[PDB]
Amino acid sequence: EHIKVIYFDGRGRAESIRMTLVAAGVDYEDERISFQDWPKIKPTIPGGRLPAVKVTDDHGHVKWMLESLAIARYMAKKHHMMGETDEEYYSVEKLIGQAEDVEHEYHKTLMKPQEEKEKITKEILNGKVPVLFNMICESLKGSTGKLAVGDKVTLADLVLIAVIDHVTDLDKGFLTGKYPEIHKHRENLLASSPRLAKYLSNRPATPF
Amino acid sequence: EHIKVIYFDGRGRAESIRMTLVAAGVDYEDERISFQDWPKIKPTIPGGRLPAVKVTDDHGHVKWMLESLAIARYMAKKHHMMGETDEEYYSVEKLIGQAEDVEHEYHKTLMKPQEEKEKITKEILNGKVPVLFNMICESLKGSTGKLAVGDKVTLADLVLIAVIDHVTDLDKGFLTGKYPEIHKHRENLLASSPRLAKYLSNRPATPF
Ligand SMILES: N[C@H](CCC(=O)N[C@@H](CS)C(=O)NCC(=O)O)C(=O)O
Ligand SMILES: N[C@H](CCC(=O)N[C@@H](CS)C(=O)NCC(=O)O)C(=O)O
Repeated sequence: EHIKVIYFDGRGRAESIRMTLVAAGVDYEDERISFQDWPKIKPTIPGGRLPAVKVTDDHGHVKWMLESLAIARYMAKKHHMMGETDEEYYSVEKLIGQAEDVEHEYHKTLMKPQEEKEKITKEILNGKVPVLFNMICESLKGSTGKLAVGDKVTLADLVLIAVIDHVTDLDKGFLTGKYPEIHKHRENLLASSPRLAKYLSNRPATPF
Repeated sequence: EHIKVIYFDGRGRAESIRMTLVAAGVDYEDERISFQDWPKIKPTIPGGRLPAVKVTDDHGHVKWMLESLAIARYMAKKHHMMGETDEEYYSVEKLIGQAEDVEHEYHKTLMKPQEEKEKITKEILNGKVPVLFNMICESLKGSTGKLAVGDKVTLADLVLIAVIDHVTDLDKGFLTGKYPEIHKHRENLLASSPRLAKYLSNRPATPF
């Protein structure tokens, strides 16, 4: 396959797909569309929303895939990153759901005036986000190994770090001197996946 | 197992779990907590949020499961309702993600004054919801069989009908004389699963 991941110039909903490919050691083309260009390109993407993944073989030819975490789960399943037992699969999905709930809170701050955004940010960071972080902590403590689920990288690990990055977008100091399990998880992940370590260190800085 | 599904007296986030058990032919206890009682019960549920599923064997004894769609996916996997091939698994997850996006829009109307709720409802039903329904329609048309993914019931079918029910909560007339693929899907599902047909006909009416 030639794999092309098409998204805006940000982490956003595409980051789980990028990280999955990176962790699995799969080469892909990272196609990033400027907001100025999007209205021109939107008519050409099946469904008209991003991310979309265009997969080209050489036999038939083009296949389009939509729906970010459907794509990520499929790729993760192909590469043995959705758990090794049914119980691990549940644990992966549980942490994904918890992480997605944090993402839902973060999403409230997007496209808001630089005044209301500050109000929403304070509300979610002093309200639901700490509650979800406590659940995430409990989920991590429940692991049988050094990563989110056992000792092998799963999609849960990647979803988790992507959402934590959105939290630190809102408040760079949110985890400073706090949440040792979250820090340890990231350290353990980076030690476990040099491909991901390299990718994260070379990743362009984006606002979302 | 004795399985107890614990939720508020509504469909909400528990409905995917209930429907999965029903479709799979698994008996469970449906424990519904009144809002008046919740502050009293909240301290006793691991994580303090619903739904939670309490599973009792007779050997060890109690296991708690959290995170609605993690629970639903695990139960669906155990009962061969997550697709028969990797490509079907992707299709299941794709329709789940699309359906969940409709649910996200619906969620905006909850706990709002009976004036702003009417304003949000109009906005989402004339905006993003029709766009998502078109995607859902395309996903259904893509099926190799009579249901959402092939000819066998999957978790995608159940998530889909649960979210459509939330749409018709907002506007009872939203699908009247429209969206023939959505109607056909429901008819096909009910013909395919007499257990679900019976369950839906006997289900108590709830506001969410
Ligand atoms: N369920 C989603 C939603 C994708 C989505 O909401 N895409 C947005 C950007 S993250 C978009 O393409 N909006 C621009 C537009 O619709 O014109 C997914 O995760 O793939
Ligand atoms: N990711 C969720 C969230 C569960 C959730 O938001 N629960 C709400 C009701 S749907 C709740 O228990 N709120 C009452 C409270 O937190 O005190 C799941 O699907 O299980």
